[PDB]
Amino acid sequence: TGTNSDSDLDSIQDEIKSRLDEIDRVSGQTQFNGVNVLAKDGSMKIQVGA
Amino acid sequence: TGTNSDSDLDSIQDEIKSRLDEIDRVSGQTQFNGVNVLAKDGSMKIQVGA
Repeated sequence: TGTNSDSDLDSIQDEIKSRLDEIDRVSGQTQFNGVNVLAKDGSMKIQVGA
Repeated sequence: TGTNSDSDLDSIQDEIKSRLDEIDRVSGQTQFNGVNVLAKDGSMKIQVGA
């Protein structure tokens, strides 16, 4: 919106940057049984057959 | 199954090695009247005819 001034844009940008960094944090931190599910692209095998 | 972590496989392999050693031990130990049945592949003949 063009109504907002430069200070308003900076105040918005600070919060967006905080949210973006929080996204990276939540991505990195979560892990299951010593394995981070979201860390790397890969394939996880579930051996469901006897 | 791939869910179990790397540390899990070490304990699993330790228990596996314990079981394998127990199998080898029971194979070697068992004997009948000074004769180890499972020590060597062999034949024993029972004399059932006069």
